Amino acid sequence: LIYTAGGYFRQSLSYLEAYNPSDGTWLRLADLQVPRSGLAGCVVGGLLYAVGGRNNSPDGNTDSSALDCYNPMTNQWSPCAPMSVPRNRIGVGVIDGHIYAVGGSHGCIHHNSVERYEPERDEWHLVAPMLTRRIGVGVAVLNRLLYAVGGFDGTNRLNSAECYYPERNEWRMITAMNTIRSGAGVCVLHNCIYAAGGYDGQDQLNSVERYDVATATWTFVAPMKHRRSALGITVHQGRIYVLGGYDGHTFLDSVECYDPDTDTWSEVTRMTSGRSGVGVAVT
Repeated sequence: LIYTAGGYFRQSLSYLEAYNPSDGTWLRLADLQVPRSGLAGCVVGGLLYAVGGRNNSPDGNTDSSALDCYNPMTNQWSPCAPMSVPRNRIGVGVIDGHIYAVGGSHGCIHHNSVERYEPERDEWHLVAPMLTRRIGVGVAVLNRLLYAVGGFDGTNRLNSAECYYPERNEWRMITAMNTIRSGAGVCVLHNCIYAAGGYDGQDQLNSVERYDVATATWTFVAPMKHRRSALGITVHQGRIYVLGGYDGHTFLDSVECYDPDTDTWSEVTRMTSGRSGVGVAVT
């Protein structure tokens, strides 16, 4: 199933819903303990993790350091140890069963810091920080290397990308994208990193480009139907799914699906309500 947690629609949402690309159904599951937007989702050992974000409520607005784990066999959330700092508009990636939390913001603070979570010890450990402060950063893992793509540094939005080598514990700049993107959806499909949509400071984007490590090159591909920033993204059975987002006017419920063999995007479902800044993952 394609799980989507949290998101925003005038207040941090608590929804956890799972989409069945065969059935076409959405499944309402246990609510997040705290409503959150700008979080990231990932899966380790079949458990779904919701990482960082922010609680925008009529009673307050606090960025979240929280890590929470959802078990689909019990339909229960359980808290984990929290990150060292709150991280709104975070990016995350999974290397070797460890969760990497990248960038994000805490109030005025725009993080370049990065930290790693080890589920078998419920511990977070600070690691080599990025060369760039990045909020709304897209994160993808390719051949056990961690890529941080785009984002916003507090002043400029970015087309730069950089790559983290965990065993050297260091970050190295790579070839920049063709397009400046903050709040894009970044994923790995087959053997390439995809960066879809985002915001460049003027327009929400529908363009999609993909990085080939062998040629260290970004190439423009078929665009999505709907421009969107702060979208959710994931890979299910060799296809890319993008969920929701914001197009400068509305919070989208559209779900688009990229087929790499045809280089086409189709619309396959609508979420139960439009929302941006969700955490998406598959288990």
